[PDB]
Amino acid sequence: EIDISCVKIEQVIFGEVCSGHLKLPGKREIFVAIKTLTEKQRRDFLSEASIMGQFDHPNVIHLEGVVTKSTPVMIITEFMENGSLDSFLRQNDGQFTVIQLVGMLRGIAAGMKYLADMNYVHRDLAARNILVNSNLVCKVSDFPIRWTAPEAIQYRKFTSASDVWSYGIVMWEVMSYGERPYWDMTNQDVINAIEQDYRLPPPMDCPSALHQLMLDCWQKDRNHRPKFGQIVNTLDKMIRNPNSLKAM
Repeated sequence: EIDISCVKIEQVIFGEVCSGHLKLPGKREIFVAIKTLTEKQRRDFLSEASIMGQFDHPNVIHLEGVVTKSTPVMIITEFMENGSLDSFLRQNDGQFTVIQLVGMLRGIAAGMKYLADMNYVHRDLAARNILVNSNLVCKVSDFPIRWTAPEAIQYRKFTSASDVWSYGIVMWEVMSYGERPYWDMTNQDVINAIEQDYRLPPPMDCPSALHQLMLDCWQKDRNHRPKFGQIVNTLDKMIRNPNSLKAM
């Protein structure tokens, strides 16, 4: 995809994850994220970019390209200054407004909408899998029992409704500034709590309209859960009317 002369490795922050610059002929020099790196492991490394390369959305990490003809093998994705959403929020506990947090969630749900629409089931949707930039824009990456829907744990049923459950856990993660879902419960304690109608309590200062949307995402019956298009509509109706976020 990309000629090695267009790539320039600056710093480090399967293999190693690096920072760098990308200047293609007849294009501006842009700051990028470059991942570097066994026959089976080389097939697994490049397969992520094969799935990723099929997507073109503002809330899905953009693949600038791949370098295969030279050593080492490189995955050149767009740069995300603020890294993973879970750690980013943990470092900024109580720093953003409710509107700013709902904006992040609307971004995640929109990228998830696009993926679902493309017949794709993520199966690993969580805040540690969401990347953030200087614009506070949230993008789905990585192409997890306490994020997995019950039906998917019980009879391995994975759909975009099981991704909606995962999205509900991300919603809770965002509103709690990246804390651990179910805190110090074991993976088995979570499974049994979830099967016996237990649902994560609303985080402190969390609006009623936001907690109810998480509850809909966590409906025992997957067909009763909202679709990603409905989630985006719900969060847009909240940004449009910020009074609906006043009641706790």
